[PDB]
Amino acid sequence: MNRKVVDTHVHLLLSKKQRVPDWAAIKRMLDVAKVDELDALCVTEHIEADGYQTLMEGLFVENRLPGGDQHAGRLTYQGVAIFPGAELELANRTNVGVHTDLEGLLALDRAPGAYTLERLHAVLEQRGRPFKLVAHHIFWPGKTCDDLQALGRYVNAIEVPAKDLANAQNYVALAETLALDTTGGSDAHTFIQVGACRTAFELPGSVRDCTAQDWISSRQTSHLFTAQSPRLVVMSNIYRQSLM
Ligand SMILES: [Fe+2]
Ligand SMILES: [Fe+2]
Repeated sequence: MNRKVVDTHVHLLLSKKQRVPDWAAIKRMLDVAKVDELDALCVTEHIEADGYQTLMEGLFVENRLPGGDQHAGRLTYQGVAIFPGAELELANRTNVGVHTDLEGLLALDRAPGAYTLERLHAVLEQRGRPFKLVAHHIFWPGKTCDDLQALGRYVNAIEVPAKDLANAQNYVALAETLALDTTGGSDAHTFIQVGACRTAFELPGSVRDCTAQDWISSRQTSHLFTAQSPRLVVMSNIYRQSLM
């Protein structure tokens, strides 16, 4: 088998109240992704973010990322691919990672809680375009699910979140119960946390760069962390506290 590693949950905006992408801060995050030997990053920015539209067009449309490289509609930074995505807050207040082509992502309702899981799935199924849905940090307080039965119908993977690794067993056990794949995502909002949990998957055929579509279509995915992962999350928290 051949193997890619991707942080499937990354925020390139520090907060949803940020108007303009801070390119210097983004660069810090990609530098760390390079050091930490990630193959790719999924930008699951909060769709309701003030700066979501500017961020997404800036990255993938207006090619405005300093140091960014765009070949055949694929955005790399020093070899590290950058895949478009969105994090949505659903009607029951859970979070889902949405991985699809940029056209779809820009066409979704952006109001917090605008979709149920059922409707999100229907609307994406309605398009004739590949997509992947990931249940984010499903045991996190304020983000728990009242219907884990329906989750299994509509979602493709359970995320093992970097920020909740002390409880990783629960996420793995839930994925097993539902016969779903797992992902690892960091939910990094700063350079410090990127890659703290990551996703491994096999790409069929010859060694090549992973595309967004290759990730979307991948199955049998799993998560990866280290004993030093929790520390990344704590240091990222201290850093955010210092900025206030
Ligand atoms: Fe956030
Ligand atoms: Fe997130």
